[PDB]
Amino acid sequence: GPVAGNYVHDFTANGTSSSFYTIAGNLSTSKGTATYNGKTLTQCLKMETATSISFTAPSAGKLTLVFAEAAATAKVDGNKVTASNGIITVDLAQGAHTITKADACNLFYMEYAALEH
Repeated sequence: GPVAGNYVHDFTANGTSSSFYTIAGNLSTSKGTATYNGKTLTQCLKMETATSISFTAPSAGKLTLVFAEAAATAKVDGNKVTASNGIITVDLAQGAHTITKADACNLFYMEYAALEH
């Protein structure tokens, strides 16, 4: 399709390490699992008061966030968004973005799908 780049972060495989995402927070394996595209994920980023994930979208596109909790929440650029079946999707413009805590929940996977300009 017209997606140019998919920037992915798997918290089980890679913890808090990323060149694209700047992740400030704490990992856990005590918060259950998330099942996503046939993968069972076990290590999450806890969504805590001081937690933040920053990135610069190189073009407009779609952010996907996968949690353990069916009705998980987060703030994206200070706006609360709620999951459907454990998945938050948010459409974003080019530029700097930040994910922070809304209510308690636990983040296992994220992807940013950037459109081809």
